[PDB]
Amino acid sequence: ELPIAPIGRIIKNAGAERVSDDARIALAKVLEEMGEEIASEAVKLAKHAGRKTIKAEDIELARKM
Amino acid sequence: GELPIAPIGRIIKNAGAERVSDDARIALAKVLEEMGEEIASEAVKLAKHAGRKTIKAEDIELARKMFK
Repeated sequence: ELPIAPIGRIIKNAGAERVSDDARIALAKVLEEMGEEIASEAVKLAKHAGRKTIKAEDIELARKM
Repeated sequence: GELPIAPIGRIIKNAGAERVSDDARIALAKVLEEMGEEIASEAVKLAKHAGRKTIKAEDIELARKMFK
């Protein structure tokens, strides 16, 4: 998912003067893919640690990939 | 920030999480927004040097390589 209107606002917040629709669609896809990969790693960290609930520390460690 | 939290908690559940803390949802939204801003900042520089003010998909797809 990720809805594309908030993604276009992220690009504006970085200073973009004009934003094409395809740039919004592309950045939504990139952030979904990264989100999925970080989440996947975080579920495994948790399981390797012996845990069912995903915590912030799981996300923070997974992000360093 | 700009990202809504509901879709981000669904990303974690759909990755296999049994349970997700609220702090974890917020952490993941903050990480993705920051990564998004850094990619977009670089995309803006790529477009300016191509002589454009409009950000294109190709600018995002090149800038994302900063995180490979």
